[PDB]
Amino acid sequence: CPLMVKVLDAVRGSPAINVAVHVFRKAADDTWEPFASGKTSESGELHGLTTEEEFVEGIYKVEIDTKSYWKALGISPFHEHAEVVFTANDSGPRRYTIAALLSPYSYSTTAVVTNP
Amino acid sequence: PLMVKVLDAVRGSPAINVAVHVFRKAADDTWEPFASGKTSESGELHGLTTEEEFVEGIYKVEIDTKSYWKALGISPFHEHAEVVFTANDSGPRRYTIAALLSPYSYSTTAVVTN
Amino acid sequence: CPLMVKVLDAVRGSPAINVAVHVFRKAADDTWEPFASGKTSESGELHGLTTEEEFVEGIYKVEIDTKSYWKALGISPFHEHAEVVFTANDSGPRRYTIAALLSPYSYSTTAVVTNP
Amino acid sequence: PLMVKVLDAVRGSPAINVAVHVFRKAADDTWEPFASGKTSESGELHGLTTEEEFVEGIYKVEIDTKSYWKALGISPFHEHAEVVFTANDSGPRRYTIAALLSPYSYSTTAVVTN
Ligand SMILES: Cc1n[nH]c(C)c1CCCOc1ccccc1F
Ligand SMILES: Cc1n[nH]c(C)c1CCCOc1ccccc1F
Repeated sequence: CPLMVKVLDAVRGSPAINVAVHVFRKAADDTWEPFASGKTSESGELHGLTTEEEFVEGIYKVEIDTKSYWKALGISPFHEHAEVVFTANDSGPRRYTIAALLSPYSYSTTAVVTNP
Repeated sequence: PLMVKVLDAVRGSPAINVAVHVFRKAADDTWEPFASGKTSESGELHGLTTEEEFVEGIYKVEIDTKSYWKALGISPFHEHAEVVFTANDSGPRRYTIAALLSPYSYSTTAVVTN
Repeated sequence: CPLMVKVLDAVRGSPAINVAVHVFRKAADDTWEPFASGKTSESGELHGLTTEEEFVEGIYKVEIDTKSYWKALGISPFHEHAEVVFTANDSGPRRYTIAALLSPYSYSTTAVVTNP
Repeated sequence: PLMVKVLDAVRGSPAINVAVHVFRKAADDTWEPFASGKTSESGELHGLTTEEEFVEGIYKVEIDTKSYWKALGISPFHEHAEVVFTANDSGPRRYTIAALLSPYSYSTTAVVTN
């Protein structure tokens, strides 16, 4: 898949399941257009967000709904969300994995970018 | 009441002269400029706000990571790093937002103390 | 596999390939006995370290040879290695993934623990 | 010349009263005790060594993370967090080892300055 999101829970030592993720793409007029969305699976993964045709060059924002996740668990966290913003596909199509590792007051994120 | 600290995981150093913009969420859900500055030689940015001005609300701290890496001659992944949070009066009074930067990754934490 | 190690490179945005990993287990006499070893694949993964029979309860140390990795790449890093030390299987068999995300002066590690 | 800073990613606070042991690698490859202490109210441990004693070599900083979490009534994954590194005179002079703790994860960085 050209875009995959993986989310882990640093408190539980587990995938972060049922995490809402919203992806936006910056439009010609500088606003953030809704691009795709979904929820992580029981493995903490979200596949199927887009296609190689649809996933054209642009500036994309992957918003990971960490507060909704921590509060669905009955916990009060620090951040509203974790946002990951990046230019994609500007040297041709690539495959992107965005990983996030979550704690109530902290997160870390990395990208793995591969050329098919 | 608000401090930002930025570190460089490639060089093992403070991240110096990084632009940081702070925004407050307005009633209409847009982000309005609140505070900004450049990190110091110690990677810190102090003096952003005062207790009087830093009322409860949703704040966004945008760290211009892309320019930092480019100035070092390194191509990075992210446009910027964003830290978005609610300031809450029933919590401790001083907020430190720390970020640890790599070209394709970052870590951020909050230290909230009294 | 009951024990898997995944290593990522935060500088490259890629799996960390050809990373040596040594696993030790603490003996009755408090020394660190060699348990297993291997190298990460082109996906940054190392499988096949042990079997459920062999992977008994104990205190295990997963040593990730980060300095050898960064210097094989011609780079001078801060740490000698990254060590991950944990009690395993003390409530019965579990499956462990140890993940590490590497930079020259920093690393982060997490565990995912699942019950088969 | 050596400082250790420990933060808690669950509570958003310094990690207070954490035991830290520093070791120096001996000629025979064993680890010999060098310095130890407990983090302060600010999560910091200063006063470990002096410039005179902190010669080039391989050092290990062991942070007793398991006891910290247990005292909070949380079951953690790791026995401890280990940070192993070479002190090198041709590098800057002051080393700060920072660690950010969660029950099943930790992050560590080095800030080496002059
Ligand atoms: C370890 C870590 N991973 N991710 C983050 C975010 C941090 C904390 C940043 C290091 O904190 C320091 C704070 C003040 C001075 C020196 C320091 F190294
Ligand atoms: C170590 C780390 N710190 N911060 C981040 C972000 C990561 C990488 C997380 C990805 O790790 C996994 C990937 C697949 C399965 C299990 C895994 F733990």
